[PDB]
Amino acid sequence: SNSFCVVYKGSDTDINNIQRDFDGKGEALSNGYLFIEQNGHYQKCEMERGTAYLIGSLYNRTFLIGLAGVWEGEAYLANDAELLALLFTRLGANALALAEGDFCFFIDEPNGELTVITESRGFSPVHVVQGKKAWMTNSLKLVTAAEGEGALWFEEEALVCQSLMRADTYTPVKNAQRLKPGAVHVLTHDSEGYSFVESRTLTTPASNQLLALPREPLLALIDRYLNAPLEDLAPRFDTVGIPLSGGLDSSLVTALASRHFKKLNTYSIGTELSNEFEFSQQVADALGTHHQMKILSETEVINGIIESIYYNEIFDGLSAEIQSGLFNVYRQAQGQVSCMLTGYGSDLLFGGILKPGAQYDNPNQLLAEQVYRTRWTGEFATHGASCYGIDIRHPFWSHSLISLCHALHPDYKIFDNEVKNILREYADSLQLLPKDIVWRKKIGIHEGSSVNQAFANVLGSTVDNYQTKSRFTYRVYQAFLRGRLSITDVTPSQLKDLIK
Amino acid sequence: SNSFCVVYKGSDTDINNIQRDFDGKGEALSNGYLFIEQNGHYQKCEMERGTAYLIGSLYNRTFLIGLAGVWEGEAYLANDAELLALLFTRLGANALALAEGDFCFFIDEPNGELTVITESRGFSPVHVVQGKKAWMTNSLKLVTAAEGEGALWFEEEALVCQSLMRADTYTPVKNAQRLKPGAVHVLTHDSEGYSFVESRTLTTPASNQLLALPREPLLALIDRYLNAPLEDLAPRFDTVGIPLSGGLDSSLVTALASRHFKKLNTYSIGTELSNEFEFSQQVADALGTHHQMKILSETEVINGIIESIYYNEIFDGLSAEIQSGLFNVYRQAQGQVSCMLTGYGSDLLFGGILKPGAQYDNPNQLLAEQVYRTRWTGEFATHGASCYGIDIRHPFWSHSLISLCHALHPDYKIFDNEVKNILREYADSLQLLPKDIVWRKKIGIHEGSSVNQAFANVLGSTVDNYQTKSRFTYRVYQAFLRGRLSITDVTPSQLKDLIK
Amino acid sequence: SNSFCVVYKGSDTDINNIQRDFDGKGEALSNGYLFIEQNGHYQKCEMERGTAYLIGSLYNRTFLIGLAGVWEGEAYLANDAELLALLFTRLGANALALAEGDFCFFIDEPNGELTVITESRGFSPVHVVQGKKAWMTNSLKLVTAAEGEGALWFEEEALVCQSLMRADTYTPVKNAQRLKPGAVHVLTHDSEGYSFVESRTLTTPASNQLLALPREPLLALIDRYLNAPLEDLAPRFDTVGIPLSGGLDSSLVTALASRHFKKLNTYSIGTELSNEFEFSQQVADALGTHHQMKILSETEVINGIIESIYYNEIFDGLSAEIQSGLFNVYRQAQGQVSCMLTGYGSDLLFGGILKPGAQYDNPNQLLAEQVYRTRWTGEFATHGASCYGIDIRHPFWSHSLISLCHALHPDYKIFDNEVKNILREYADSLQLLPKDIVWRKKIGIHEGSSVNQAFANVLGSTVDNYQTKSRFTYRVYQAFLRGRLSITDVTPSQLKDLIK
Amino acid sequence: SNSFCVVYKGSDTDINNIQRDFDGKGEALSNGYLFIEQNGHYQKCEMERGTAYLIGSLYNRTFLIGLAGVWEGEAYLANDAELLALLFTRLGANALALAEGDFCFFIDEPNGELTVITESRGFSPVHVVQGKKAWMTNSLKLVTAAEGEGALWFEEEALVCQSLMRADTYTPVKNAQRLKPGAVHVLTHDSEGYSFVESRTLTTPASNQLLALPREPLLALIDRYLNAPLEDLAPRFDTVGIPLSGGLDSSLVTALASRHFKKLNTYSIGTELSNEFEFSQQVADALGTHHQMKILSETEVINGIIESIYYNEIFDGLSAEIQSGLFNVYRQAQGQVSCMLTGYGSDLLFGGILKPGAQYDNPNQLLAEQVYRTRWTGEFATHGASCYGIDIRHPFWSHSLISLCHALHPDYKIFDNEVKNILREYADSLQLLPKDIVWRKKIGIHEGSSVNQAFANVLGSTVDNYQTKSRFTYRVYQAFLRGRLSITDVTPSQLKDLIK
Ligand SMILES: Nc1ncnc2c1ncn2[C@@H]1O[C@H](COP(=O)(O)CP(=O)(O)OP(=O)(O)O)[C@@H](O)[C@H]1O
Ligand SMILES: O=C(O)C[C@@H]1CC[C@@H](C(=O)O)N1
Ligand SMILES: [Mg+2]
Ligand SMILES: [Mg+2]
Ligand SMILES: [Mg+2]
Ligand SMILES: [Mg+2]
Repeated sequence: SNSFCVVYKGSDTDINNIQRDFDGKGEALSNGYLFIEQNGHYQKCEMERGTAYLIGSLYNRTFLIGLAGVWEGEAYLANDAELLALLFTRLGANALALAEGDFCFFIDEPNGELTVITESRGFSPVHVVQGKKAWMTNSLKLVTAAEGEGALWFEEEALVCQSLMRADTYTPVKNAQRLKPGAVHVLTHDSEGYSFVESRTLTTPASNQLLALPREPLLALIDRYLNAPLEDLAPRFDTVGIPLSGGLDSSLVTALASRHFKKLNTYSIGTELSNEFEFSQQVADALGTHHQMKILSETEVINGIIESIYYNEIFDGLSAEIQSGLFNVYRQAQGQVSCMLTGYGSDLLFGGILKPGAQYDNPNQLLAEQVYRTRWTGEFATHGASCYGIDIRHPFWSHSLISLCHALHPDYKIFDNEVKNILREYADSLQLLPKDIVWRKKIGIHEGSSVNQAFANVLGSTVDNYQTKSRFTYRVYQAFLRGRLSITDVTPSQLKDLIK
Repeated sequence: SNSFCVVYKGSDTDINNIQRDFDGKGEALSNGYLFIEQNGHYQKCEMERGTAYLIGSLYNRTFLIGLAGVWEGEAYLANDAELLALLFTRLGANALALAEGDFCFFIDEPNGELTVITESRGFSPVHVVQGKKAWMTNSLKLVTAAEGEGALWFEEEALVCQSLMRADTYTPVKNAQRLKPGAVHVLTHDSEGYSFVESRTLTTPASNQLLALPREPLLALIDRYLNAPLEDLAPRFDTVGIPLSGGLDSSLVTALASRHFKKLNTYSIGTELSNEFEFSQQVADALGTHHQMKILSETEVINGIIESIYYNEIFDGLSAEIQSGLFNVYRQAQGQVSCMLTGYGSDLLFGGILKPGAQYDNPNQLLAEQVYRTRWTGEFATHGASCYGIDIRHPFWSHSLISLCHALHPDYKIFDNEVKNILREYADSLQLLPKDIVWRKKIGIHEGSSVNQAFANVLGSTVDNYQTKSRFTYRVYQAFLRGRLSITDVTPSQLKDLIK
Repeated sequence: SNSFCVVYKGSDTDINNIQRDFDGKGEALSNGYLFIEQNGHYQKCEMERGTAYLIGSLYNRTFLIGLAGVWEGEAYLANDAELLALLFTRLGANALALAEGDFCFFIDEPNGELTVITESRGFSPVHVVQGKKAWMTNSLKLVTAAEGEGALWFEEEALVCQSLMRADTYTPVKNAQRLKPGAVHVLTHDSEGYSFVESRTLTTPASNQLLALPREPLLALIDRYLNAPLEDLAPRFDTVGIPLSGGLDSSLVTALASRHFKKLNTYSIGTELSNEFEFSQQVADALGTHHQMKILSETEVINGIIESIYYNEIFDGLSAEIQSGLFNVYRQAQGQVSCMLTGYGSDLLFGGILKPGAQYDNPNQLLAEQVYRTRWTGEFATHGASCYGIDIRHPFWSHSLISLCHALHPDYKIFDNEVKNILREYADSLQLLPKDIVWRKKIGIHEGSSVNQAFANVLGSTVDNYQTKSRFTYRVYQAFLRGRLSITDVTPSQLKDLIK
Repeated sequence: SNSFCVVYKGSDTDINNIQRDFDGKGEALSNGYLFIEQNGHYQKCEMERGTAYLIGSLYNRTFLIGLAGVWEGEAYLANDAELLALLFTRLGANALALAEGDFCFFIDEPNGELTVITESRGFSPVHVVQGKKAWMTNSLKLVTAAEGEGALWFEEEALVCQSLMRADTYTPVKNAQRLKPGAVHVLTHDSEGYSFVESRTLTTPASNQLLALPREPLLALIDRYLNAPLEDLAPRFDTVGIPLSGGLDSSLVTALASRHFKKLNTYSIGTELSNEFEFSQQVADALGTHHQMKILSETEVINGIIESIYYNEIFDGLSAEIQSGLFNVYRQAQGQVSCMLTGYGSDLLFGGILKPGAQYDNPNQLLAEQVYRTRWTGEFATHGASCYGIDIRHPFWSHSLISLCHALHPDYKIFDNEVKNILREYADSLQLLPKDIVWRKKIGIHEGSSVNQAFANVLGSTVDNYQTKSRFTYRVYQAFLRGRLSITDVTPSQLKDLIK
């Protein structure tokens, strides 16, 4: 309940099929139809070139408004679509890469042509699928629901789940195309009516020359970009949820959140094999939040994996494994909060994944690759949290912080047998978090809870083997997208066949 | 002996593998290498944006020169690349769609990214293959020769040999994309080095509203556009070859050729099952040409098929079958001529594939689909003829004629129990061809020679079943491209395994 | 009698005021009015971005249709406006610089903001005047007729008649702007309603490197480009008028015209003792044409000068002097022919204005300089010949011929004690003109009839002083544009009052 | 800040002639020279298309850096040139309209073509003069100092000292064009070397619909934007000078300035007739600033007028008269402060120029026209204060604040019996100024000090006839621009010697 899709030359027919298995509302376009799920947000506005549609949400309206406001006072009362329409017409499509959010902006032009701009981080992945008709969706399952069990053609698993590094346009669906995040696309049709996408990147590669930014300004920038999101979310939502791990990043977000929201709800998960409760409880107490822990069973851990696969359409094993915890937290917080903040991604920007004390020829490059990889996995899809009535946000994943850190001088990421140095300095400068927390060694979600082990135990493979895990995930991935498995009646106990 | 390829960030190494199975030379680019087959033509030009390359040949230089000459005198002595560069900078990339020929234009810029423009008819089909490295080639086999037998991933034949109509960007190779003919493509790379193709069509769909062009002006245009091709080649050749069938179109081309060249070599093929030799001899006598006839055995018919597959990289059954006769003609003319003209495609423009006296709701739409289908088959590829030292030209296939005929009022294509009415009237005003030829009912190459029946006999199927024929063609296609079969040691007798 | 003007937010009074002195009609536009004289031509076309207007005529429709025909069959029946719209939407504004004619193309966008494109040779000069309201016209007299005598401000004759070489955007009207020929202009208004012309040139300076184009190809191009303008005129007009001087160029046009038209009416003029009749008659008989010479009187010579100034809005001394002869020829045939051809401008392309035997370091530069001068003078305006029911045409002044000669090798224009060497070899090969004509040394219109002497006499100056003669021409130019004088009522009184 | 100029194909003579009257340096360019005064500021950056130059100063670097930082971390250390280059190549030329300052950005293309972008407020006016050579400067007196007294051709005082409504591109100099502020200008040269300015506005008119922005949001916006300019000057400049009149605005600034800087030096002026020292003093106490009043004699006042005309090249009577007070304040602060803040322009944004209690059909339209009027006057010129070693700043004149007030709902600018209502309400909340001050009343510079009276007394005319006052200003203006008068050598006789 959050996704959308559009079909060219489509009618109510093709939509009714979708609506059968998914609830949402249809809407006609000049030459097609637009389907948007129940909990889906959207806005529209008239432009000289046609009607503009903005599907999804914006995370930095404040910044965008401030920008448009330089030349148009009507920027302060503009709805999302009108806001982006102002930037589009004044600064060209490239300006839309400045926007953050799980959005998709497109213009329904009279000539039947669709001009679409995809968000640039992976919050709202969009595919153009060639079925009986051409479909553009941010949820591949919608297409199957409309044209049938065979609509989607999947690639061989031997080819799919083997490598770990892919382009941000990679997709295992042969009869489909993954639109590049942060680019402009025009959906045209040639003389014989065949679909042809014309895409253009909205952002060129940033320099890789070390950024020797002085200490004081750096700290000011970090404080500013981490609080910017929270200040945006401050107005609405009096209460905010936070998956607490007691880790540095998740804890730092809670600290900052304490100064922006009235009430805070912290959640923790772990298995019978291990948990981080001791550290999270320490932060919850220090901040006096409505804390509550939970020890997930094996069945729960697996259910979390397959839920992220279904909802965020993840086919990568590591990603699905990492999401499991988060998905159980959403389930634990359902009905308690409507907004959640995380510390997800910080380790990829400040050097958390680097081994303390180890030597690295080019640590920044190592990190950049990971930042990039999150573009196609589905880790950042928001559909999952949405179906639990949650608007999941990741404060660290902002354009400004990512760009700042992209080539930030390594000495701030790894120095003196430490990691995330500058982030630690900033964290305790807040005088809100306990020293053991601020200086805790990094420990991942799937690691600290031993979810990686629980998963390996059910697949009967070594915790290290992520290719065997991907085989499984890709396997259920196709099963869910082919409609051969309904999220409603599915249990890990009935997936033994997909194991061997 | 005419194809080419480019590899992003490739050394002489990646080329050595190719120059091992094929002949040609490799030149280095800013961030890559360019391989050009032994008998392949190409020119270079220095632009401000970088070094421009023109690989292949131009068919309408005279027209392009006359255009560029409107504002720049140097157009009269510009090489092929410099000529297109003038159009490029003066009228934009769209101006290159005005060019005809088996060419590929591209600019190598310092930034590393190349801007390429593909010819717009299918004379030089270009693919972008994602192997160990990104490859752009107008010959897929070259990539196999470069990285191995597993470089190209082929789709399931059940999915490929089904539908008859395909988009002009269709390709059975999963890890490759067929570049749209008549479009501009910029080959860029993102922050992580991954390849991304930004395409934009150079031409939009023409109008489908009936073109009620008065009789006389129409006849003048037909006289003009059919001769222009011959007036371009006249100064470059004294002798010309012509696959003659005694049909209306190839005979009309011969009549014209006799007025532009010194000697004419007409060739005719057939099987022991049937032939059109009778009609062919009439035209040869009337125009007094150096005529030659040849009966083909089943082995030669099949050999002509698998050759068109290998050289023009054709996987379609009907196309491979049709090319058989032509490929046998090339062998017969080898060493006798260096250029050939045909009447190929005329039936797709003037109503020839229409049934005399039959009623049609939308004849032009029917013809248009056929015209379009030629874009992806490889039937217009030139490599085959080229390897036989022949520059193959199809006079009817010019931009002006195709566009003129696109929506030409149907009463000129089918009327009074006749077809190709306007064309027959035109060929008549020439007073050079016998009436029985000018008004002969149309009969295809694969039909009049019963090649269709012979092909059916070996596959043990029915003449009409081009689905089974495609299975065979796609089958050898895959074998040839994977390098599993060699054109030097392949005979129809050793391919019985692909039939079962 | 074929001019037009456009006024932004004009009222019906503006139009009525104009109609008080000039017959015609006003057509309301989006946010203003468009006026066109009784005998002015104009076509319209509906575009996506608004209504396209094409006022004037096109001289090379055949060539333009051939260009558009490459992709749109409807190009064969498109009106001038539709034809230019096809080129505009397909190849950009730059494509419109490829058309020849005394035209003006503009698009009326609902927002009141029109986009205008001017022809690229000066055949139809266009100004943007800032009176009470903003005007756009190809006739300055219209603004006066509409807003009054004090509408146009003129610069001191001390600054106007001084320098001889000016930019093609030069205008002696301080409150007007001469739109650069061959450029796209966007007429906009800022937030406070002030006019702002955003212009952009559609051409780039051509190369000045010597063109070593061989003799055969060169003669073939001369034949093509010289005969092409006659081919486009053969259809209509059975009888054409030709001002014949007996000069090489005018005679070459008569010979060539004799093989394209049915009836040729040649007209020659001369003053007292100074005439070229002997040579004109030779050609008239050598080609058997309807010839008729007429001796001009003192008053008639001077009147031709004031008429060229009134109609063509010429303020340049030499220009008016030269135009004097042609204006007498138009009157000589004000009802016998509807179309005239001339050899005007030929000397600026082939070196006629060069001194035989003389040595030049850069003759082409000297010539190109003169070619450029004709852009602002008003020599190529069609108004005058129009008001006489004649369609004035100059075969030599085609984009192709001009561009060819631009840097053509000097040995073809001046060599071995001769000039226009290649042009003469061409005429000679026609075996249609007497030797004494093919090699007759260049003699200008104003020189051969001593008009340059007659004009000087009435002013009491020297034949060489054009700075003084320009002061006179500038005097009447101002007078006429202020309506203070009438082309029909030019009494001797006011004449002398203009001498000084 | 300090004047500069560029001369196409300039010679060393030109430069040395300039250094003869004005001290500075000249750096060679691709095809010309670039001069800059001793106190002139400029930075360069190597671009792909050429070398970029940023002459002047940026006032909103932090904001521009916050924009570029979204995609390029290198923006945090880029110089002014590099920073604009970052925005230019990523968001196009339109992006440079988002920057505020007395700057001029231009790119020296290797071919000689110069791409120039002008600031969008009139802070640094730029002209393109056509004298012996072609020039581009922000000081008309530089071209004279290099060409001679006859460089600049001025228009008759009849069409200058009259009209009150001028376009932002208006200039009294006939042979000089005023480059529209907020636009990109490309200085081309056609095939014959003649100059041609191809301009294009970088902004579009903002909507004129009433802005119904609620109270609280509006107040925050006023606060943020009024303080933003001060946060940019906080780091440097420990001390700041503020011309305090005692009015609502200047006082409010002094108030907000006290919460940012360390030491505030307030200055006030007036005449024998009267002054605002009373109110001015109250503010000096409430804030405890370093306030010194100074009465101006008959001279000094008339001197501040001729000073503004020389340095700011102001020719508008009213404009000069207003700047008269500011200049006298600079001299009173020279050596003591390096930066000054003013409440200048506030009345044009919040309605302070409107008559309290009066009814207006469209009060924002009147205000907008005034705002616009300041674009061609020279009021915001910084050259004047610069020479006094002072960086003059006007906090109210920001793109955001201006854009906000443009259509702000009138009830905020004039309700019941008040004006600047919302501004007054804002100042009140600050709790730093006395009631009688916060709710004072509109009182101009030339008014509060009877400066308009003194100026008038020297001309004999009344204090309302600004046509005679402009008559005087326009005369000295021309005198100075010809060097016929010196800034220092201003004989009290030469005043009258002006036929005045
Ligand atoms: N046990 C747990 N309870 C609640 N949320 C958890 C969790 N383990 C992981 N998460 C969620 O997943 C995200 C993942 O984080 P990690 O990369 O391990 C981050 P961490 O919390 O930042 O600590 P670290 O950097 O010290 O390892 C966190 O920001 C957190 O919101
Ligand atoms: O019209 C003008 O010249 C400007 C007005 C006069 C007062 C001045 C100000 O708002 O500080 N602007
Ligand atoms: Mg952790
Ligand atoms: Mg046939
Ligand atoms: Mg002559
Ligand atoms: Mg005041």
